[PDB]
Amino acid sequence: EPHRFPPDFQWGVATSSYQIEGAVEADGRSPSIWDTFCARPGAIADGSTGAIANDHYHRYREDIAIMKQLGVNAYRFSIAWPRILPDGRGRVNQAGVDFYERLVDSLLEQGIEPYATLYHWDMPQVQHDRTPWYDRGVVDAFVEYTDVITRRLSDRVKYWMTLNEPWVISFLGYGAGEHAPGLRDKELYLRAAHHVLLAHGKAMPVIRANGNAQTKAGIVLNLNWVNAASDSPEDQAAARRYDQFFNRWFAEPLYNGRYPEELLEWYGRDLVPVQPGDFDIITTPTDFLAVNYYARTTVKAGSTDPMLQVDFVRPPGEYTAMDWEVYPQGLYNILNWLHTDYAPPALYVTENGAAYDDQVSAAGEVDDPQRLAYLEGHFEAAYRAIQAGIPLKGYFVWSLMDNFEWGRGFEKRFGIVFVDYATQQRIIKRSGKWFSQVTRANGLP
Amino acid sequence: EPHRFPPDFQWGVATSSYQIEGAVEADGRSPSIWDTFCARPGAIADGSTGAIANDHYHRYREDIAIMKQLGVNAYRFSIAWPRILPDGRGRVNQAGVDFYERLVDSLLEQGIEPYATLYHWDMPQVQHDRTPWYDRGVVDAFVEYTDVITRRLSDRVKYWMTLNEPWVISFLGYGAGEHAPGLRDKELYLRAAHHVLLAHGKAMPVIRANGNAQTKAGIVLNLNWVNAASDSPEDQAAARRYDQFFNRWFAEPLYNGRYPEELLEWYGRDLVPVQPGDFDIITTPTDFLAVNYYARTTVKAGSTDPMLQVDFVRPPGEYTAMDWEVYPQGLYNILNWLHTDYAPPALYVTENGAAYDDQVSAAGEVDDPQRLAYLEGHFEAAYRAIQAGIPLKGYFVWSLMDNFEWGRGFEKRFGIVFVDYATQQRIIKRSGKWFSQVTRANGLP
Ligand code: NI
Ligand code: NI
Ligand code: NI
Ligand code: NI
Repeated sequence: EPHRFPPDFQWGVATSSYQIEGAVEADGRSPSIWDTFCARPGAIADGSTGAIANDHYHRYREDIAIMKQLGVNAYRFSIAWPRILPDGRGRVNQAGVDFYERLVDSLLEQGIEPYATLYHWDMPQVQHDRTPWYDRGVVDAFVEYTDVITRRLSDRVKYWMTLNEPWVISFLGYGAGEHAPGLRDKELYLRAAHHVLLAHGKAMPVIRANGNAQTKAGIVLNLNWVNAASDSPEDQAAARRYDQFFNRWFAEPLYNGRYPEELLEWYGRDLVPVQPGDFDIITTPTDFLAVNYYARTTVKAGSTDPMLQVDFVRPPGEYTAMDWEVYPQGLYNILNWLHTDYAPPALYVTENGAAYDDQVSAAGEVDDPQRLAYLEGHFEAAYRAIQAGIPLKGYFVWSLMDNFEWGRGFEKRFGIVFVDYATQQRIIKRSGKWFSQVTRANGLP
Repeated sequence: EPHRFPPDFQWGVATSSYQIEGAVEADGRSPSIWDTFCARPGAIADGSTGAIANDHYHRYREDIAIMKQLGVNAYRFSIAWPRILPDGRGRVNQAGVDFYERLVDSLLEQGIEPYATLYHWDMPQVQHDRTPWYDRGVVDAFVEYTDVITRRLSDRVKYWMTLNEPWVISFLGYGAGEHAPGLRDKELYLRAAHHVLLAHGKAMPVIRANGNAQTKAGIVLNLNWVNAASDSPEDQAAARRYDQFFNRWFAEPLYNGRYPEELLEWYGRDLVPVQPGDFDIITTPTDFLAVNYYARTTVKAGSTDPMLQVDFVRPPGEYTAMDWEVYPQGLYNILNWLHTDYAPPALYVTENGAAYDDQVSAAGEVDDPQRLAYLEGHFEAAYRAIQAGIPLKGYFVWSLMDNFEWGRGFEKRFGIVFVDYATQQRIIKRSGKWFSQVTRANGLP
């Protein structure tokens, strides 16, 4: 049954720098906000840090060989600002730039297209000391960083992502206190959210300028399918607020030059530090929109989250180890919504995947049928989306291998490749072996 | 009935620091004389250096796991003076000490006994600038280094070797110009030879004092079986001079407090800078004598080596890729000579092995029957020595894996484990798989 994807479809896997690289003091790297945050009691559920991680800084070539086994034609990673500009600004760290040159050279040598994320949450601590995301001066700082690295890599890297998951950077970082730098303030989150958008917009012309005609760039948004727990007006309203908060807070500014009004009013409109011309910057044209999709979230009115006055409900269904509902149809729905409402020239699924408890068998294999079924359903939903004329150009599985899952530490494994953290051994999981077939087939089954 | 070795016999593999570690600039390491010497045109046959080597500095855990596969109960390695005291003297480099602590801890955790060589040719360049081996001040410099590292590791390392192959350090380094520092002078070689012996003697009481009742220490001598090309007086005399030059120059001082007199006269006795009390120092009692044996060397009167007035002959037989004659009987003869003439309380074969051209087969294996046959014959010779009552306590194969073979570069492979230098992949060779059975059987199948 030829459920084949388009002939140039990009099949990849995704990682982020602090999640896999380790080697946190190597070669002039300065501490990121995450290096500092992991020190805080209760911040990381298993008490771990990203100090070693997958040790990908040293093991990249081996990982690239794994990718060859996987059959991917694309690889999404992030570049660590602390390696490039350890003082946050000013002097370029040659050694740091050199790592990414070696990585990109190795990828292209193996026929793997590099998709580079500029910012995936690891701002140098020294830069955050000067300009936290709630401080407008952060925009120029991120742009300087973008300029340095893009000038060095634009000859080899064609696809760039500006910032990964604005909602996470702003809300979790500054609103819920769950991610670095670990603050919890509604105003700080809204300021951070606005400045992330501004940084994305100011960065785009820089990327295009340091590139060539082939250069493509966009932002990466986390989106999930949102449902109301019931038909009650309070629940419909709760769902609508959460949807505006999670899914529309960035998309509407990016495409329509406005924040969702009802949520804006509810917050207090003056808390967003919009200045004249900001929306013109924010709406700067992009080549694509990248989407990170994981789950359906079902909402009712309540007090669990005091800021939005909502509670979360779990419909009967299948759940991952992250307590996230498995809802493959949600991916189709999100792609369709973006395509009908904003009409981006191209879409990419830059992240999709699942965490389940994995064990290594006596045979030395990792049998993960739940994760495989998860991936299968979502790939199917993406295939349906393409058949419906949605311009989905690629799909990147989160993640290549198990890694530091932020506040959950190393306890939640998202990889299609298992990592034994005692020895750094990599074992391709059953889902990974299956994926090796999908990529070569292009794709299902 | 099986040819079984004694129940506590130590089966091991051997390496040296510059040959395997790489990471030449890491963690405060300063350049050794070999880092400088590799820069010299014509010094290394394939134009290589030890800058990366086997990358064992990073890959030690993996290598140790290979050792477990091999079934060894002992591991001989060397410690890099440039890592421990990068300025040659004075400030201890704790990161350097730390690598060796982690290496030893990991070995003991796997039940592998560490046998540590203090000096295996890598003097820090900065120290050599102050005290080359021909300068008597080198003795106190080596003793300082010995003291620092033996204090840090004596609780875990019981077996220590002071200096590896005095003949090489002095003759190849200062007499033939073939090894670092690359000088070619008879006087400089003899001064160096004498100071190495003195460094060995001064070091012993330091190692004993920093240790406990279990501490065992000795020197490591290269010895080969020597034959005269014919019965002519000129050939006998040539063979005698070579024997005295290669085999007796160090052994006679160590055990009898004298240099071989005829060769001494031949050179000019004033060139050896012997001072009163030196022989009392050189003869300080040792726990064992370690032996590195490879070949039979056949000599005739000739002008090829002008210093000794000798030529070398190749008898009909089997030759390795180093152009060294395979003569397993020689190993027994050497051990028997040392046992009868000097009666050391214990003997170890700290090095024995062979270099043959290896290829990786399409099946991904390395089939090396010539290396296997070499090892078998020599192990048999060692078995015979033990049956004759020679107190051989252990046997270390040179080497665990292919490595930087000094002046021959990476082109000569001595390992029972193949290294693909493009990726650092280790493939246990056929000889290695065979050895995996010998260690477990504790004798020859
Ligand atoms: Ni169909
Ligand atoms: Ni027999
Ligand atoms: Ni390193
Ligand atoms: Ni003198």
